[PDB]
Amino acid sequence: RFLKVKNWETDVVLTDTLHLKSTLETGCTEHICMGSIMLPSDVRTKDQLFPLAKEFLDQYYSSIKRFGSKAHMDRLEEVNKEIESTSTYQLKDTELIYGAKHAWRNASRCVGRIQWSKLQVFDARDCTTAHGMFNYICNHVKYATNKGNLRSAITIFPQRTDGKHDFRVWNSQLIRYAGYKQPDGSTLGDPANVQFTEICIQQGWKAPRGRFDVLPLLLQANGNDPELFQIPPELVLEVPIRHPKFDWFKDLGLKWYGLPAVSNMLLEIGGLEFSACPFSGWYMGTEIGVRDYCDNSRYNILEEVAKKMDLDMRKTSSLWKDQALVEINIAVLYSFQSDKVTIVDHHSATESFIKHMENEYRCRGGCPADWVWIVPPMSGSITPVFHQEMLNYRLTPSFEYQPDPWNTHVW
Amino acid sequence: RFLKVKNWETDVVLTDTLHLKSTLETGCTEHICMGSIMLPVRTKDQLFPLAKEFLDQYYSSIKRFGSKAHMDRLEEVNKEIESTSTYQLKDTELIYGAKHAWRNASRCVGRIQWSKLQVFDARDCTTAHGMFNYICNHVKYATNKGNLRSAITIFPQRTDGKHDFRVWNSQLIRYAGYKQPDGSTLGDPANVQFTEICIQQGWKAPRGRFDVLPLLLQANGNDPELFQIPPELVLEVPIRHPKFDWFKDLGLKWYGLPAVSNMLLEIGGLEFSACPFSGWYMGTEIGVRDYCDNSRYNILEEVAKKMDLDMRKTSSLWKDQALVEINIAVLYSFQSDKVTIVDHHSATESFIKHMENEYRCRGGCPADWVWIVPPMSGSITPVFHQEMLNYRLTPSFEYQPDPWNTHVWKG
Ligand code: HEM
Ligand code: HEM
Ligand SMILES: CNCC#Cc1cc(F)c(F)c(CCc2cc(C)cc(N)n2)c1
Ligand SMILES: CNCC#Cc1cc(F)c(F)c(CCc2cc(C)cc(N)n2)c1
Ligand SMILES: C[C@H](O)[C@H](O)[C@H]1CNc2nc(N)[nH]c(=O)c2N1
Ligand SMILES: C[C@H](O)[C@H](O)[C@H]1CNc2nc(N)[nH]c(=O)c2N1
Ligand SMILES: [Zn+2]
Repeated sequence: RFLKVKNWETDVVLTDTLHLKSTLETGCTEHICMGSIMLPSDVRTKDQLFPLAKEFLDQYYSSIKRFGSKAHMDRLEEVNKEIESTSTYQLKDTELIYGAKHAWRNASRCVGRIQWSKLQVFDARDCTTAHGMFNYICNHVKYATNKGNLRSAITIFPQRTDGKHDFRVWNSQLIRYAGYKQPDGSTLGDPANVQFTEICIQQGWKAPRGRFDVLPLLLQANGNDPELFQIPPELVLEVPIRHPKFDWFKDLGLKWYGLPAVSNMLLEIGGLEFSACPFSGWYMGTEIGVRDYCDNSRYNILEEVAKKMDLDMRKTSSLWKDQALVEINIAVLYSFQSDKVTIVDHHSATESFIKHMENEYRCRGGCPADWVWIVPPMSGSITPVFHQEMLNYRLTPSFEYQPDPWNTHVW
Repeated sequence: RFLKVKNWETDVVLTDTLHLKSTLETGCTEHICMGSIMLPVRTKDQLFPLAKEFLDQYYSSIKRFGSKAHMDRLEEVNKEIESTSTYQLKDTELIYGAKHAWRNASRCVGRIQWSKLQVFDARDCTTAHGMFNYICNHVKYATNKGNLRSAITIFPQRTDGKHDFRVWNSQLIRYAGYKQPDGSTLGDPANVQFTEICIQQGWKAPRGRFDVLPLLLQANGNDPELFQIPPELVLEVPIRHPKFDWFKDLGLKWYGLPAVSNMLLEIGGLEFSACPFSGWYMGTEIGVRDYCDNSRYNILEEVAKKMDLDMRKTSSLWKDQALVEINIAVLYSFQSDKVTIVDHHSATESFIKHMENEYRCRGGCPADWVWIVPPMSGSITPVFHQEMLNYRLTPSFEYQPDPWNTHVWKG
């Protein structure tokens, strides 16, 4: 009930008590572990909402050292009145900022949480239309990009009411490249976005059918039909990918965007649901060089790079895939660093997370963490997180997945 | 009930029913996942149901469930338990049990081979000298001049827990480690404590960097005795690199036979506390973990020095570069000396084929993603993208405490 995690490289042992405050469920049971399942796990009635609000307000007033105070009881009373009356309630700006920052703090799959307290929160709860959503998102993108000196930010659109008036960003990330199925048979651009790219065409977009076409935004306000907008190209910071040794690398024609900005998640704070809450930070190099560039279901460039390196691709035991993989990831970090765009390598990011874990255990009693997601997709065991035992559990406020809107939209 | 796992690279979905036959617990609950935790005395009371369940499985596999042979064996075992408080496995049952303990080992990526295991019955052994002879014959059989063959040797089962057979070595072949007064370590830092025990027990240590440890063998609960494996039985591979001629001058070698000797084999409620088993290496076990863990031989720095990589910032990925070159050298050396080894690309591809086959013929395949995914180049192997279900089936291999912590010394 009071659990210990060991680091097997350093023998440092930490005691976790924070998990006892966990609320939601993991998908595991004592008979089966679902730790490697990507996605384990609907209006909220008047009755479930007030306990959720209480739990959150309890932790908020604790965090400002006003638990059991004047202002604490009054606020509890006031939200209790507002739920009984209005069947919902509205967060104070202070509570919203706290709730967003703690949703990031609680994201057990995120290695970048040492930065959790330095999040810029843009309150977009006064937004009513898709053009207004576009305006808020352009401002976010410009603020977060900051001429390459990236700054973490989240923009929070109005909360779900009765599930019929949902705000949704249909894109999975604010900035992604299009994908097209060729008549010749294969796929041009990003295969992961083929379905979404179609819904852009099959709803209005005129695609330039290229390999790195920044997709338009598909924005849904108040449950209406979504609308297309092009992000101003001057707001989309991109980085051409070259290698500090291989001059032929530029001829591969690779580039990537500077801003990782997740837009399809749901932010839960005190029982309230924010279905449109795009948030952004900066990349860890392996997200681009390992996953985006070298997954077989993505841009899948390993063979081409290895050929240009003239590696022995006859046998897997030559480790030609591994050699190319390293070089590709050297180039990504080199390109971003050269163009002065913020990026972190996996050695620095995971060392930071270990320091963050130790901070959280010391000052908070724990840190929920998903080892399957925290360990980088290359060189796992030479990063310190590989040797770190981690306990995974679900705290709120939280970011949660939600269905893709095209499968849900009453059109 | 049914459970589905998805491969996110291929979209292949599999359906697990085998998890319904799981009895033992995992460590997880609905509120916490313990999937990255390294480590998450028996009476007649509990023994006959464990025996019956094993014998039901055994006779089902031989298409004789409910037969007179099956019923007679259940009767015979029942009377043997109530009369002697234990029972003896037939040779056929022991072989089945050892093969299925391997088949059920959710952390083992090499299970495609599970049905080709050579089982050596050493249940007639009575002294540490007899154990030594059995272990020598195992090492010679399994080594097979470099054409490695999987094998297991099974010493007498536990009775009252005061007469255990134990191999005090964690592996049959391992290099000594010596703590120097200046704080540095010579040899394998992981084996320092065991090396000190051997020295205390009378071993004259050569005090080199690659000294094969003596066997420390405990029969029938007696004090352990020291034995030296004949050097002609210990196959070793000098490590060189196919392009870098300076790599040989690092003075590295490794042994050919990975032979785990500290686990407990549970079959039908019987506990075999001494059951060394061996296969052949996957390259990364040596090149990534043994050589490159900070807590092990830790050769990244000197290798990266001789490669003259930019070692000033981690974002040069000099650690990742050297790591690949070391792992090329391990595979090249083993193949050149015609010693069996498998690279992590081949091994993970075979595991996926094994897993799919097990889902079809058996209804599932328990697998521990955290251990199955290799410690370098994770996401360019197919297991990274494979959802897996972890649950505990018997027969099984289990951990047990190091015997020097529990042994009652006779003197
Ligand atoms: C500032 C630098 C940041 C870095 C380097 C970083 C890094 C990462 C990485 C590497 C992942 C793994 C996801 C994948 O492999 O696709 C991840 C997941 C995640 N990040 Fe962070 N992140 C950062 C900022 C943020 C911020 C600002 C938020 C929210 C305010 C956030 C929320 C999350 C969440 C919720 C996940 C898990 C999503 C899921 O379950 O699929 N991250 N992060
Ligand atoms: C034949 C080739 C084999 C290969 C390539 C192989 C590979 C591996 C690897 C890479 C691991 C992870 C362990 C680590 O990283 O230290 C492992 C674990 C394991 N292997 Fe296999 N193995 C093989 C044969 C066998 C055999 C013959 C047995 C038993 C009869 C076996 C039983 C196990 C068990 C029980 C584990 C779990 C270890 C633990 O939980 O600590 N393996 N194997
Ligand atoms: C479909 N594949 C599974 C997936 C995924 C996935 C889902 C998310 F919500 C999510 F935030 C991420 C991380 C991407 C990311 C986001 C931020 C802000 C920074 C960063 N450096 N990286 C990844
Ligand atoms: C903190 N580390 C704990 C550990 C460990 C550990 C324990 C085991 F029982 C075990 F079999 C292994 C795998 C070694 C191995 C064994 C075989 C037969 C083949 C192979 N290729 N490799 C590793
Ligand atoms: C099946 C498995 O859970 C899946 O491939 C996971 C593994 N770990 C991951 N880790 C990160 N950071 N991102 C991912 O998309 C995944 N995918
Ligand atoms: C903390 C974590 O469970 C631990 O470092 C594990 C991770 N995965 C592993 N995987 C394998 N194959 N072998 C190991 O020793 C480990 N160690
Ligand atoms: Zn679990």
